[PDB]
Amino acid sequence: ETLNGGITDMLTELANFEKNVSQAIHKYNAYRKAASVIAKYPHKIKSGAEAKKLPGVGTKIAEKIDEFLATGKLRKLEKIRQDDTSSSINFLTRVSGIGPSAARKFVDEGIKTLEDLRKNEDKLNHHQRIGLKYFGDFEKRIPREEMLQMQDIVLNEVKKVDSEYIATVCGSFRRGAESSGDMDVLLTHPSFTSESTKQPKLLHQVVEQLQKVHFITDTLSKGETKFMGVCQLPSKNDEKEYPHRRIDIRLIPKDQYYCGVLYFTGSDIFNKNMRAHALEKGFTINEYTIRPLGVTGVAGEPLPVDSEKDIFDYIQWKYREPKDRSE
DNA sequence: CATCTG
DNA sequence: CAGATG
Ligand code: NA
Ligand code: NA
Repeated sequence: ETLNGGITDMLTELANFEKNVSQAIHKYNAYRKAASVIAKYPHKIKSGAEAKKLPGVGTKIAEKIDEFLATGKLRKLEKIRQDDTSSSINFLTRVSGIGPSAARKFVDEGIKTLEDLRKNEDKLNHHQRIGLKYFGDFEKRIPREEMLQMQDIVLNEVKKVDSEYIATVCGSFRRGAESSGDMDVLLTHPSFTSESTKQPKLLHQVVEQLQKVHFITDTLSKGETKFMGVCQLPSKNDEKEYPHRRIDIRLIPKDQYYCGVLYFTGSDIFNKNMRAHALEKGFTINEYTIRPLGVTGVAGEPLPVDSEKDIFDYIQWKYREPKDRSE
């Protein structure tokens, strides 16, 4: 956690690069189990050889570890942090809509900057465009004080469209968090479930209302169950307009809301322990359901859940306020 | 995993 | 349809 930190960090720089710049998914994955294990390792790694002793740790990595321990640096790491091509890819990738793949294409075409991008707006797709247009707003965190106003609007409009909708704002926002990166709404309706064959309108109507009143400004991607967009809190009395914020809305069959809701609220850590505990308690849990574990190895059958309560209950646990869902 | 692009 | 992005 701090004993093999530099090592784990270097390995991470390395892994990322294989994957983003080179195409090296193997190598890339290589660096990763490595950091994973050295990370778990209980002592202070004093040499390559020592590491090498670990699984995932081979000779090449061992080698690297040596030089890093030998000197506060690594040449290769040093070489890469300079390299403009590598840098460009890390940068372009920052735009919503640009993954490594595209980052490579553009670079090879000479687009390496924001400006490059603007000049070449023709080569970018809709998502990518939006991403470019709101590069700044997109990188800005979302303070809870805004978050509450957003939630305030969303929930109100949903209610108006149908009294039966149930919306929830998951994420860190839900666990306390002073700021967040984006708005995540989980949505369901009684008239939508596991069996029930579809109901796209269910999601389209809300999206539409949100646009009606102007809260939603652009569409990144709109499916029949998942909407990805951009929204904005109406600028008050002109002098201070708000940043453009990322937002997602997803329809869920009512028969698996809370597991979803549970799940999305996190944290990853909370999940895990919760998950692991479930298991002890003779249970299974994933994003959509909780199932009674048979003994034959495994088994299933969705347990019936009416709230996040039913869940804990199941695994016989202490109902946790979202704030304390931390770890 | 769901959506988009080409 | 494969392949990309989130
Ligand atoms: Na990106
Ligand atoms: Na292939």
